[PDB]
Amino acid sequence: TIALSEIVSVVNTSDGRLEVFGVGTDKAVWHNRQMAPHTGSPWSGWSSLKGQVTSKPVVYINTDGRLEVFARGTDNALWHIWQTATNAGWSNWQSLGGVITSNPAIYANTDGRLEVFARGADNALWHISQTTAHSGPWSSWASLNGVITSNPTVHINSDGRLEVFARGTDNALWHIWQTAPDSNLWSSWESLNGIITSDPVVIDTADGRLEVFARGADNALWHIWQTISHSGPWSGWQSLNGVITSAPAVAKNCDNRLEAFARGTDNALWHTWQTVSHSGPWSSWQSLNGVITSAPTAVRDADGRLEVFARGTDNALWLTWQTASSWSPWISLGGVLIDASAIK
Amino acid sequence: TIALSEIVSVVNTSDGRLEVFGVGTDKAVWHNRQMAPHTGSPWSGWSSLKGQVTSKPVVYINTDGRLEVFARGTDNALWHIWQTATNAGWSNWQSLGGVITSNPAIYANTDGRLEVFARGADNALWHISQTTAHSGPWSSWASLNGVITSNPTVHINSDGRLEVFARGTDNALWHIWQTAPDSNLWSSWESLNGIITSDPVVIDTADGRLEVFARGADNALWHIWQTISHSGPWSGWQSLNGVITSAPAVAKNCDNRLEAFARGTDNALWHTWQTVSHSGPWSSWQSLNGVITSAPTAVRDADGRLEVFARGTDNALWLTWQTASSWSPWISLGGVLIDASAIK
Ligand SMILES: OC[C@H]1O[C@@H](O)[C@H](O)[C@@H](O)[C@@H]1O
Ligand SMILES: OC[C@H]1O[C@@H](O)[C@H](O)[C@@H](O)[C@@H]1O
Ligand SMILES: OC[C@H]1O[C@@H](O)[C@H](O)[C@@H](O)[C@@H]1O
Ligand SMILES: OC[C@H]1O[C@@H](O)[C@H](O)[C@@H](O)[C@@H]1O
Ligand SMILES: OC[C@H]1O[C@@H](O)[C@H](O)[C@@H](O)[C@@H]1O
Ligand SMILES: OC[C@H]1O[C@@H](O)[C@H](O)[C@@H](O)[C@@H]1O
Ligand SMILES: OC[C@H]1O[C@@H](O)[C@H](O)[C@@H](O)[C@@H]1O
Ligand SMILES: OC[C@H]1O[C@@H](O)[C@H](O)[C@@H](O)[C@@H]1O
Ligand SMILES: [Cl-]
Ligand SMILES: [Cl-]
Ligand SMILES: [Cl-]
Ligand SMILES: [Cl-]
Ligand SMILES: [Cl-]
Ligand SMILES: [Cl-]
Ligand SMILES: [Cl-]
Ligand SMILES: [Cl-]
Ligand SMILES: [Cl-]
Ligand SMILES: [Cl-]
Ligand SMILES: [Cl-]
Ligand SMILES: [Cl-]
Ligand SMILES: [Cl-]
Ligand SMILES: [Cl-]
Ligand code: NA
Ligand code: NA
Ligand code: NA
Ligand code: NA
Ligand code: NA
Ligand code: NA
Ligand code: NA
Ligand code: NA
Repeated sequence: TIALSEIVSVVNTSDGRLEVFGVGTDKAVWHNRQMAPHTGSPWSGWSSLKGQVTSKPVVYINTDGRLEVFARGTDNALWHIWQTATNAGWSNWQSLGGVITSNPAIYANTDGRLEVFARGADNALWHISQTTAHSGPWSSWASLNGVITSNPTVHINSDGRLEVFARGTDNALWHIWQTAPDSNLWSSWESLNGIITSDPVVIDTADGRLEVFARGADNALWHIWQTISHSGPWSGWQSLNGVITSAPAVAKNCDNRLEAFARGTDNALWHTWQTVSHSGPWSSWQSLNGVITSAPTAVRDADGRLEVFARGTDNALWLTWQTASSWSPWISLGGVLIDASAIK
Repeated sequence: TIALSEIVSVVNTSDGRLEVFGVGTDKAVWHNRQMAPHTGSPWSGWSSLKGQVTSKPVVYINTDGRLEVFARGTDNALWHIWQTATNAGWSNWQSLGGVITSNPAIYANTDGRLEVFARGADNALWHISQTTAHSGPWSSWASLNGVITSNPTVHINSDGRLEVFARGTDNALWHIWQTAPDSNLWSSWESLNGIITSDPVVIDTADGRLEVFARGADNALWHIWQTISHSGPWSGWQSLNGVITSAPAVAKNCDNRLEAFARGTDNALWHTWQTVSHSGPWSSWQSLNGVITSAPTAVRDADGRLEVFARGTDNALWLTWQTASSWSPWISLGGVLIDASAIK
């Protein structure tokens, strides 16, 4: 098992609007979007992109600005749907085949080719890519091996190499990296040790270091980072303390200060942040209240403010954001969302 | 003629450091870089990358994080030098041939291929590109036609199409765009009218609109913008007032508020900014003092603060940056910089 998952995927569109993707009780993908590129914008309300998903749906922006959503189908194949034009209409759901046993994890190579990673029926990591920038056709599936017990997460290093993180059978954090940008040449799997009890989340620091966050065996928030830009060694695991009852979410403030969010034991949203400057000391854990039934999902909007989404007791999606002084009261975006995570 | 030019090219490196490129009295390219990814970092001091340039040297970051500098040679060919590895050492200067009669203008296509634009001996716009992402070999040269009387500037639209801006023989602002990302298919040249007396500068708004700034016939700062994301019509020319004695520079605050900088009649640095939120009303023009002998160069650092560089009366490069309350006193980074602009 893993800590309670994020229930939505969110992106900041090519025109600076937040757009959020979730799953309804009938297993269709629904989306909600800001009308205007500003904190506290009115929302569309939930509309259906249809489909029948058995994973968290994961949105990623092509290098031409077209959103593309990836999800496991009821046949355990990887399916996707894409905007036919930037912030315009959507394709039908189409199958990329395979058999996957995790949520998909997506990143753009330096050459604009999306690459998708997912656990397979053999519990190894598999991958498939666009063959040219933001375009089909897609490559054949292949495996990067390993034995995976969490959803994987991919990021890009500051030198353009993709790097993937996942829990192993020993509950350690393991990773594998491209040896060159845009490559099908990968390293061996290596262990970053620790004991993690959530999916890992990964982000790039202002200074081009990958930093991974995960819940520990003691239900504290732990993190580990590249000690120098796009390079080993890693820092070794450090505790940010707290007692968390969901996966953590991480985002960057517009001054690049990292900020971590998670559900506490009182089922409120809690957060801790780098103080003063990026890579500065972490704050005490503080409450943003609410009563939430999912991990929080954190994103920086077009005004450079963090906005956090979480499911409420009513299964609606609720929203709170940074203000000059503190954070807004929670407001409901309605809907009825389920946790469709392929790994729980 | 055009308003007094920016004398340096600056970028925020893949590891969050400012790195600035200028020209010395013996026509070599020199660079200065922050040691640390923070406002008020110590600087390297100026070191020579050698070469013999007859244009402003223009740095651009490859999609793999490697800096690449472009400049006209004494043979009027396009030359370049690149990092052999991200924030590591440099190649020798190598020729991409051609005959150019402007500073080069560079952008990355959505597919990671750098594309360089420059005026030719026929006064038309010419272009050359990497044939694969962040890699040689380079394409053949070809022309996009037009008749150009300023340095050109290129940007990317929020749908991935490159768009180039330049003054024409009628002193109007003209532009041309790719009809598809990564394409060799371009529009015809179209006039955005006006009368401009500086090089144009172009930036993308938080909400994915191109916005162009230029000095007008009345020596005020004027701007014009796409009315909707990656689309016409344009707004028509609007004055931001002021009386400026250099080209303007533009940068985005970390909340995406646009801020414009230019030399005033008192030879001090002046600025005007969007107030409250991105796309909000523009402020009064305010002084940041100094006595400057170049256009200012503005960049957002890894702490999300604007830093502005300008040549002083001593021909040293000086620097002032945003603080919580206002702006820092000017400090000198030394050196002896010339305006090597291929168009003056
Ligand atoms: O280029 C438009 C779209 O074409 C489809 O064939 C691909 O499967 C998508 O991944 C791509 O975004
Ligand atoms: O070679 C670069 C790679 O080196 C390894 O030692 C690190 O653990 C990776 O995170 C890094 O991407
Ligand atoms: O530079 C080292 C710093 O890196 C940051 O990314 C971490 O969150 C800090 O905890 C750490 O002290
Ligand atoms: O602005 C600095 C920090 O101050 C705290 O009071 C806010 O709640 C954080 O979300 C923010 O990152
Ligand atoms: O790929 C490394 C470098 O190779 C050279 O051949 C190209 O001319 C450069 O533009 C490129 O950055
Ligand atoms: O077709 C898209 C293009 O349309 C033109 O009308 C606009 O002037 C361009 O700025 C835009 O890139
Ligand atoms: O949305 C319209 C606004 O766009 C901004 O990018 C301009 O700088 C403003 O002057 C304009 O009012
Ligand atoms: O922070 C809002 C604005 O306030 C002014 O006082 C600063 O000098 C500007 O540079 C800044 O964009
Ligand atoms: Cl549904
Ligand atoms: Cl379709
Ligand atoms: Cl469909
Ligand atoms: Cl392996
Ligand atoms: Cl728990
Ligand atoms: Cl943004
Ligand atoms: Cl559920
Ligand atoms: Cl020199
Ligand atoms: Cl070389
Ligand atoms: Cl050389
Ligand atoms: Cl034409
Ligand atoms: Cl003047
Ligand atoms: Cl930055
Ligand atoms: Cl000079
Ligand atoms: Na955006
Ligand atoms: Na890559
Ligand atoms: Na990721
Ligand atoms: Na996740
Ligand atoms: Na950077
Ligand atoms: Na392009
Ligand atoms: Na440009
Ligand atoms: Na310029």
